[PDB]
Amino acid sequence: NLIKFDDQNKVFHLHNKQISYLLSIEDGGTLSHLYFGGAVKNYNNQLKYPRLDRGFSGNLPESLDRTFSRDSLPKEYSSAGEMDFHTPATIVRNPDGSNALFLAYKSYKIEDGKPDLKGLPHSWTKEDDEAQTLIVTLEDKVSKLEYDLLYTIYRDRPVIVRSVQVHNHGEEAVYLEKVASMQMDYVDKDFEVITLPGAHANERRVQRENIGQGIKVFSSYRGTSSHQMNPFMALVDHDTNEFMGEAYGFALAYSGNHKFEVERDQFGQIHVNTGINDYNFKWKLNPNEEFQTPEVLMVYSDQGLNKMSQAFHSLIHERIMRSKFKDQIRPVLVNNWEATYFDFNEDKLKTIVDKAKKLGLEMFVLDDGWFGHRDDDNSSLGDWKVYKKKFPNGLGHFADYVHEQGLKFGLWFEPEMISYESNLYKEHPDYLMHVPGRKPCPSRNQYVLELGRKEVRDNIFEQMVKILDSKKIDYIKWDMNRSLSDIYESDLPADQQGEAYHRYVLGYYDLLNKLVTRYPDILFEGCSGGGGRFDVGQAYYTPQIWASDNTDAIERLKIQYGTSLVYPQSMMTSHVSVSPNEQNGRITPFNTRGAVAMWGDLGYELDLTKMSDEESDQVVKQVTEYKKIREVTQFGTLYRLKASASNQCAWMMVDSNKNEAVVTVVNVMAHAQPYCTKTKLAGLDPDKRYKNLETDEVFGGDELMHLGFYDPIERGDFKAKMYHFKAIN
Amino acid sequence: NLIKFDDQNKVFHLHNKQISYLLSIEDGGTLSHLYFGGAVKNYNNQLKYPRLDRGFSGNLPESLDRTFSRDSLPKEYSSAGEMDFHTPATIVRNPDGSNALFLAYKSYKIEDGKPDLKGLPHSWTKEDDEAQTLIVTLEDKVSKLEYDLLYTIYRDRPVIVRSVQVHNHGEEAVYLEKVASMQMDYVDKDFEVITLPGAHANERRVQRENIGQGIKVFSSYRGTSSHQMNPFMALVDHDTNEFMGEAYGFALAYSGNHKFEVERDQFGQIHVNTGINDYNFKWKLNPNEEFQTPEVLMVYSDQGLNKMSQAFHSLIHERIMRSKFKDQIRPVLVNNWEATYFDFNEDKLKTIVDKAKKLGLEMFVLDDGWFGHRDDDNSSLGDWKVYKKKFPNGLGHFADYVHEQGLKFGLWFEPEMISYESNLYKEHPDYLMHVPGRKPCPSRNQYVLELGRKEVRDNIFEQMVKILDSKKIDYIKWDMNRSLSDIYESDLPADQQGEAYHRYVLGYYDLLNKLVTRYPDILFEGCSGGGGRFDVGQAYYTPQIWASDNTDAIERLKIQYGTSLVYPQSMMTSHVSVSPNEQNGRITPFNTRGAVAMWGDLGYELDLTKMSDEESDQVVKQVTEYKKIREVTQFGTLYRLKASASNQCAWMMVDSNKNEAVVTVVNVMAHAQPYCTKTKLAGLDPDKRYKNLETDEVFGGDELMHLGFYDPIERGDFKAKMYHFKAIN
Amino acid sequence: ASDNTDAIERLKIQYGTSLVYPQSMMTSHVSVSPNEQNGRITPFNTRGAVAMWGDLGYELDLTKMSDEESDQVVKQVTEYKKIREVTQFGTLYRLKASASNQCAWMMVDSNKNEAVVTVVNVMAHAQPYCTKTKLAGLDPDKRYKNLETDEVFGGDELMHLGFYDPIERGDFKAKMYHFKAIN
Amino acid sequence: SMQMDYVDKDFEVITLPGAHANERRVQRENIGQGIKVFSSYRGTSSHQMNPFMALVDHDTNEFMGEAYGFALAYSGNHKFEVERDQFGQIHVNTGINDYNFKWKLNPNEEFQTPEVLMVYSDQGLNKMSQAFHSLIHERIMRSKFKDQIRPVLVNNWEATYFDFNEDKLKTIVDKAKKLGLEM
Ligand SMILES: OC[C@H]1O[C@H](O)[C@H](O)[C@@H](O)[C@H]1O
Ligand SMILES: OC[C@H]1O[C@H](O)[C@H](O)[C@@H](O)[C@H]1O
Repeated sequence: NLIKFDDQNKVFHLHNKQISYLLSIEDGGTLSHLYFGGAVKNYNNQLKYPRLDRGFSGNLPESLDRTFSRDSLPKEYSSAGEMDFHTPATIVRNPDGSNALFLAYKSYKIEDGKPDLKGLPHSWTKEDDEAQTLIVTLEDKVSKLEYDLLYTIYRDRPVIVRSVQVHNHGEEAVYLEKVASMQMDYVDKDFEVITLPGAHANERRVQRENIGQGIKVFSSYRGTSSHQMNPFMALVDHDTNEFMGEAYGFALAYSGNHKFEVERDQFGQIHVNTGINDYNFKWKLNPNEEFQTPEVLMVYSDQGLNKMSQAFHSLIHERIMRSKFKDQIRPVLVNNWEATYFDFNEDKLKTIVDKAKKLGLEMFVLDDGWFGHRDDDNSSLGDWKVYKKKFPNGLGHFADYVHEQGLKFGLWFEPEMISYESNLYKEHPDYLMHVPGRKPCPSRNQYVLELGRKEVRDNIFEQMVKILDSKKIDYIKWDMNRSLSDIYESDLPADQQGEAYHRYVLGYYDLLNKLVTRYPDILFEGCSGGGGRFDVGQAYYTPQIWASDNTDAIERLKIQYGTSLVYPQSMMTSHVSVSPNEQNGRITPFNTRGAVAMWGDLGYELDLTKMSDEESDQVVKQVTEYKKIREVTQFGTLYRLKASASNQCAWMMVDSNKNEAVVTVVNVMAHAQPYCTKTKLAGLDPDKRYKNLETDEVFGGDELMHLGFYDPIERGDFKAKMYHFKAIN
Repeated sequence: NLIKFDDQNKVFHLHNKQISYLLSIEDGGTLSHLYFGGAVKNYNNQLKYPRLDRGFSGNLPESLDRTFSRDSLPKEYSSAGEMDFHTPATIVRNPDGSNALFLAYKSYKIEDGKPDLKGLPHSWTKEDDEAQTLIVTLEDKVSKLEYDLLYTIYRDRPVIVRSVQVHNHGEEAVYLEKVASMQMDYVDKDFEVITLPGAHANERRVQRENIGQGIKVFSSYRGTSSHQMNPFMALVDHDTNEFMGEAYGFALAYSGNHKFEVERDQFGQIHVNTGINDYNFKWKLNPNEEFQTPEVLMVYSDQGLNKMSQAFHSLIHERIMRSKFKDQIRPVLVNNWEATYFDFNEDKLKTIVDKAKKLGLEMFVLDDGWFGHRDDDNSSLGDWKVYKKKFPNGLGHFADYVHEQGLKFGLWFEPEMISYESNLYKEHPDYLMHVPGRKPCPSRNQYVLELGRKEVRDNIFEQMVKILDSKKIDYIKWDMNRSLSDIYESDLPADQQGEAYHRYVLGYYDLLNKLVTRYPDILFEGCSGGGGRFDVGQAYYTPQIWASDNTDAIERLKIQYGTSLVYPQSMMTSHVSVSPNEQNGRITPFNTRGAVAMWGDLGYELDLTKMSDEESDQVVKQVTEYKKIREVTQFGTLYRLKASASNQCAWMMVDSNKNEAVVTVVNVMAHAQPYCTKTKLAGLDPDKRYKNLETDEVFGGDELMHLGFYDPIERGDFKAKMYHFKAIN
Repeated sequence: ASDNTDAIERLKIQYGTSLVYPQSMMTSHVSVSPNEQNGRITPFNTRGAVAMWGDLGYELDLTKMSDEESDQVVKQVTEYKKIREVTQFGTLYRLKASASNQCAWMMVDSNKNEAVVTVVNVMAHAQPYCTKTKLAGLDPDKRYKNLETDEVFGGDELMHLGFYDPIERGDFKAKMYHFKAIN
Repeated sequence: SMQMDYVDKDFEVITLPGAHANERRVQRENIGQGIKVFSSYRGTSSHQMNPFMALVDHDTNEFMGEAYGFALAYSGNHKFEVERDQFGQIHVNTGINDYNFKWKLNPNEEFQTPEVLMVYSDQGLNKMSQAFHSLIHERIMRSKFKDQIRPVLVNNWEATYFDFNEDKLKTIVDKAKKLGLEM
């Protein structure tokens, strides 16, 4: 079917109509990486690695053959202690104090479907014939450890998914100091590497670099996937762009500390590892226990970055996300945060609800400040009960009002966190994450809960269920506003404190999973001070995520473009906010804020009651137009057309039958003497005829893609134009 | 004098006429890096770091000030556990299992001179007024650890030297999982990074890269400084070249595992750490014990890379190297290795000695194959006694013959290594480095000794003294032909096995130090399969080192050019070898092999007895000419003029009074229709008049530097020309 | 210099012009915002700062200005009269080019006793990198007083250390500095 | 007006292209074999390409590196030619454009070209520019006002365009006086 093992040449071949992945068993049972790329029907031993005596690249135990070395061969995995001097995929500490591991091929199996990953998010299948999974087992015969390397291929996608499971079949514990989810080594490739660095209010700009000898590391230590470096990278040809050239993308399905390593070695080979960061990672694996890594999604495109992205979008949306809302149009909501910050009460919010109804909005989301005595960000996290001074008749009274006005109701929570000034801390001070004897460091004047402890998760779960069981809350914004700094888990022995970071993430996933599965009828939006936990692991739980606290239309071009390299546009949310912008002071046209906020799932986040009639009618118009196009903008195939560094940013979405397209083009800096520019479309049927719904003119798909059209020339910075095309019969 | 502390503004200033280095004590006793660069007379608080609330960059314990963060401030050091998410300079593991360290300023001292580093090579002073050293102590009041940060400034050099000493003043042990020698953080710099990657027979090519967000790592895990990545990097302006622009160079004085980290962070800052690699590094620091890191040499140049290199050359040669031979002209030797490999006996070597005398050579070096039963590289390491079948009357008889012919005598040893087929292994099998219970991996079919054990070092020391006490050996080539792979030290408890790599290097240094100090009358040349341990730490013991096993004139242009970025030319040796070249098959003119081998300390390594009379007379001529110029080529100020990527490689040396210069220009690929090229000189006195000793023509120094002259145009690949100029009175 | 009187596009035009031509040879006028040629909205202070690189003038209907804006013209003019001998005729050093997102330049009198420096930030960022400005053309051994703050710095400090640029919200922001050597 | 040919130089070329309301942006290019031409046919020196170029080292910037600047003292059609030839040499001509140029030189007559100012800097582009600034200001400009501070003027063009009369302008004059303007 999709996976074959040739027991004569010792070669495994995963293939479909799009891709082939080839690996082999080499001397000493060494698992070698041969190829990943466009599909081939057969393999005939022509990628056997040349045998050369390479100075200082040593040999197998007891071997006299100097021309084979685990330090030169391209491999599917590696360890410390095996005569390999690359950065190793795994490191084990044994009872004798050594870091020795020497893995050798033991066995394989080929299964239909793919296995569920215990305690972790993962891609899945709806029917077993959708995919097959090869599991290759490697063993160390001295320490009695086994490593299972999982490889899944879907029948109709250019994707390989990899993870690792470690098993201790010995008599004593070992400590896992590093366990990568995968390793792949390329020969004779001269790639550039694309990543998505950033910061708070500045996430996921596209960065592209040459690769020199040495190791380039893209990672997080913050206990989250982070604002500063997304858990993603792509390796591309120098000449790859959005529409042509090869690209290998790698996205780690994990929401904690990650590490992507790209090493160009002494023989010009490019060695890649991806997995949980090894920083303060030391997992005690007792006899008869197992450790499962998160998985990595690997995409191959033979025709540019849009095709790569589209494969991630489809896999994430169709076979990772589990929400019942993933295929439902997302509501046009208003969120009060930038509108009021903490300065509100029920009467104030009711006026916003009234205005939202008149403007045609579909949901009101109550943001931070509704609980405990939360007058600012210096108290009350952990006290998930209504602030009576703000809501004198309780929270249900307000939710009922929202529903009576014809809107859905959403509510913000920050379940992982605790304030010193909280009843929770007064009752359970040991729930706050710190190293005993050391005052912890604050961040936004708050601290992190010990979510690795079941009793701590149970407390928060019971508080939330007491609100949520009423079914008055249709939507939850689940936020998380600081990194982890004081790394400890108070119920673990000293020798297990290297488990604290990963147990925190496991605990987060357990609590979140319990809530999203109890409440399939609630739309969950992830948040972490914006996009600080914006990853494929998170998608499994929340089908949309607040992309950034930066709501400036213009900086959002950069953030949304980078986000879309991996993540489907329905997974990112985008709100029209006030001008001048609250984060950078930029002044933008209202129409430009709307256009950029229709790339993600549109919402509004400004005090609607302060708008003039002229501005309010503009909201009505934006909302009315978005409702006509949002099935296509939220779920259509995304093509990025122009990047903001060109002075324009442009993108479009096309429905699955290529019958409808919505295109947006934004010009950044105005010029007194501008060059004429054209926009060309993509993803259309060259033989269909498309009507421009604004002008009623009709153009062949071939014309729209090859000729394009001239962009309007207007004065003023930060101007946008949208186009809507529909195929005629 | 050179170092001031202002106790009002809490600012330390190290300065001389060339450089200033400024650091301060910031909030929470945080040691902040302000500046390193061209000298200033005074400082007036204008580099106080802006105070901004940066999302997710948290704050000091118990602080309400959100605008100060150890995650944003530029610092002189850092740790895990202090709310910094950069790659940390140090990581400590405490008895409670945490990785917490929170260092705060405690005190300072300012001393004349600089302290000796116990057990390690280091720069030094001849008089105390040559330099001053600031030591700043930081403490963790909970774990009772103190970190001393050493900073030395020389009065007349653009250099700062840094190291760290950790002290445990607590009641229980801690484990040091990482201790960098230094950290420096730059604000608003857009640097490129230069390093010296390579491989066996391909060391130290110059590589230059842009720096993107993330961490770039240049390192070794091989137990040696390595062929693959030298322990050096330079940060430069985009427009820096050999003759202009700023450069910051960093060279680690250590001959084991190194790690250079260059992190461009979320706020555009460039954070650098350098020190012992943290890979399998876990040092048990008991109460009342200390741990000293190696030091790093930091050079600032305001006028290009030659000036940077020249500062390293001068510091290494004058104040690191200790050999009595460091200021003595180096002999023109012949080494028999490529001439015979293992296929020789005494009669064969005596014929080479006879021919060497006739050619005017000064020393015969007997290479591998003279000891044990060493017929090939598959036995005998560890058995340092003469092979009687090859030398029937003993080694002394042959040395006496060499001396009677008027030549000095040199001898190869590989003291760190052991073969299974050796008497040493038969007598002391536990001396071989391996993880008990696991067969170790071979490399060149040999294994490494447990040099961390005194009894193992004592054995090798006594064997060597038995040969060397005769004073018949004038020179030693100390080789080392494999990396460490099975990392263990059999006399240490399990919890100290993270000390094995560093104890190996300490043991190596102890043995080597004992021998170079017992034998100040012997010239030691370092070697490790060529330049596999070519570093500033090694210079302290051996004043010259075999640069590469690649003896092709043309690839040696690349290797020697890169080597010279840090290392003075008298520290690298270079031999004329046979054509076609034994390593790559290249055919080169004899004159080109000579010219390239006169950049390093010249020698010959080919079977002199097989030369025709015509070739032998060419050796006579090369040797005669080298003896006339070698004081200037070995010890003059080096200027690189052209890099081989331009199709030419050119360099020159100028004596300290600018009265004499020797220039070499090598053309690589011939062209049928060549462009005319010119060579311009550097480092001359514009007001002196220089005679070309070949043509008798005389030119002003200004003419030679500004006008230059035309290179000869000749057919054929790989052609060289040399020039010798002397100032006239 | 140009019919384009937008402060921001004038950074590009004035920088290029100065590659050959002395700054007293180019004229520069404060004009209305939004700009008449490209529609850009700029702070009045930024239009003034950029128009003091060339020989300053005004080209807008003064009679339509509010009292608050008119008093800002008074202030600009008063300050320009104090510095224009140095800005019009001092030695020009370009420091930063607008492609870096900042444009900066300065003028120094013939005896290196007085300097006037201008730094303009183009695009605002929510999470900005800290930037420094270093000076040029000073005497490393003179001591220069910042006339706004009264603080005093060696010429060597101003050229080698520089100082941090202010961090503010909003696009198209400018700051000027005036230094004078003390005796 | 001149020709100069360089041997074994690998220069980049800096010019000042533009358009109306977009003059003199700095452009910097590598030089390949063939002829690169920077010129005007418009009867004026032009908005589209200033009569200037500089040849610089790849690593030259505002503060370091060599630069050769060339400015043609002519206000009509110019042509700057930079030819990298078959032997790697860089051949430069500068002068009046040859486009529709055919001058009848009768017996006993002469034809004088405009001159070209050639500056060499060994230390960056600011030093190059400063040499042009000084030469132009001190030994080309002849105005009695060249060394006099220039007035802070108001110009009515963007203020009124053609829509004015004397009474309207007198109100602007009145306001200019109150604001301290000089012309
Ligand atoms: O405190 C409330 C707040 O927290 C974060 O910064 C979020 O990302 C915001 O959208 C807002 O919810
Ligand atoms: O075995 C002998 C040999 O070992 C190495 O490769 C050295 O670098 C050589 O110069 C030679 O001494």
